Amino acid sequence: LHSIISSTESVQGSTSKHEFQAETKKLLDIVARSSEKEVFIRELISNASDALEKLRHKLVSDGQALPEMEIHLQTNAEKGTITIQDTGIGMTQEELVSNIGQFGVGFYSAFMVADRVEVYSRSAAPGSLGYQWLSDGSGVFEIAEASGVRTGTKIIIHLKSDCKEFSSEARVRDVVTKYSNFVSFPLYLNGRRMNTLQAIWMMDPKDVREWQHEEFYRYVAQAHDKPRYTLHYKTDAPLNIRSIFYVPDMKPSMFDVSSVALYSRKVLIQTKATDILPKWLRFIRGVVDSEDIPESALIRKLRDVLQQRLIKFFIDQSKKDAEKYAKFFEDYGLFMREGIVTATEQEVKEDIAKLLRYESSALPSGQLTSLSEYASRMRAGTRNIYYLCAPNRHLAEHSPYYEAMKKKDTEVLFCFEQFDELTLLHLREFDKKKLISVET
Ligand SMILES: O=C(c1ccc(O)c(C(=O)n2cc3ccc(F)cc3c2)c1)n1cc2cccc(F)c2c1
Ligand SMILES: O=C(c1ccc(O)c(C(=O)n2cc3ccc(F)cc3c2)c1)n1cc2cccc(F)c2c1
Repeated sequence: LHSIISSTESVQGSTSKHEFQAETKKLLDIVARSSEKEVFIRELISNASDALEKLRHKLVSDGQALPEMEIHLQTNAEKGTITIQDTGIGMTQEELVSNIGQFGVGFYSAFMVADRVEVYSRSAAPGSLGYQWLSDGSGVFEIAEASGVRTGTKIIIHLKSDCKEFSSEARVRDVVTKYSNFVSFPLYLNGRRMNTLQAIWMMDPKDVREWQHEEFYRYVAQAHDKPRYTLHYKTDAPLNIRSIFYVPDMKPSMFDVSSVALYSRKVLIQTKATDILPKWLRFIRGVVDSEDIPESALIRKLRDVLQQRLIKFFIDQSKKDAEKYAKFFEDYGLFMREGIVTATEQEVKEDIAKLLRYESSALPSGQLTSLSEYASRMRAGTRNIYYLCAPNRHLAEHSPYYEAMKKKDTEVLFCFEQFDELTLLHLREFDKKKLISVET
């Protein structure tokens, strides 16, 4: 076992009393009078991770050797406490007094569960002194210089009467595994290394190998096949997004017809995000991580950005490997047709419709075309897109209506899927060209 938490600190003098500022008091009042208490742990772990990253980047910028960089949790049932300590960059006295800002999120989270909070911090800057910070959540906090403070930050939470469950090792273990499994620094609970995983969505896409995606896909999809498609989407405008999307190699089953995990800086928000993607993209598996995450205007914005990017991805795949894309459309194309029918906005219907592939009177049997490719072949004076739904190519070609049209070179899409009729009825037009069935 490997533990660093113990009572090493002492205070030689008296404490200085300070009064919280008005809005901090008002938010402390809200917390006292107001739930999902367990999330204080994931917030504290996240701040510890940020403090460690700050130290690491600073030391690597210099030529300095790296110390042990770890996050530790300790429970004490006999004393009703939970403690977190990390060996990161710590806080100066100025910061401990210069108190939403991530110092604040860990703050209100802690007082959700605490009768009082006891903090020791020492900045990694050379010559830094250690400090004790104390508060019971009233309008006052106390600060005093402390000896025996390890570089970094230790937070001791003296738990409320109704929050003693967080002094149980097993309860805390389960909370850590639920929300904090992908934390990027070593994490220990009561001296035992927690088994945590690698957040590969945060890596630059060019550095993630196929075997890593295969392992991660099988984990997030709880699957045994490989992904037929992988999209690692990283952007910083207009939104922060680090995401990986997978399409299964297997065809969709009934389970897929009846999704994705949501994170924020490697902190789980929802294991199964409800509306992160449009419903028609529910066959996608994977992860979405956004620093911008508190239904909301933001979730709507994120969903629309991801929809556009995934449609672009599939368009680009049809260009990279048309035979592979044709199989994907055969296997997953009912989701696209569903999305066209259920979509409200004409622009969204036409975006999804860019993924449709059909046979054509102008192409060899078996060969597929897109609507935009059909449009590029339209002859001057003919301004509509013509189609015919039939069980197979032979029956379409021997339609008396198609036979007559053949005399004037008009291309006709041949559509064999039973839901093509409804899809094209609902699509109605594409790139300002009406869709017309050549038989009524
Ligand atoms: O959540 C934290 C917290 C937890 C772990 C930490 O390592 C730190 C820290 O020193 N940095 C240093 C950082 C430097 C950069 C950065 F990005 C994050 C950092 C976290 C802060 N709280 C909550 C508090 C509530 C009251 C008093 C406190 F002391 C509190 C500390
Ligand atoms: O009057 C007609 C009607 C009559 C003759 C037709 O050839 C068509 C047709 O399919 N065309 C006519 C064409 C003319 C030119 C062409 F290129 C293709 C054509 C296909 C429709 N209908 C058809 C109905 C179906 C359901 C309900 C109704 F009330 C309907 C009334």
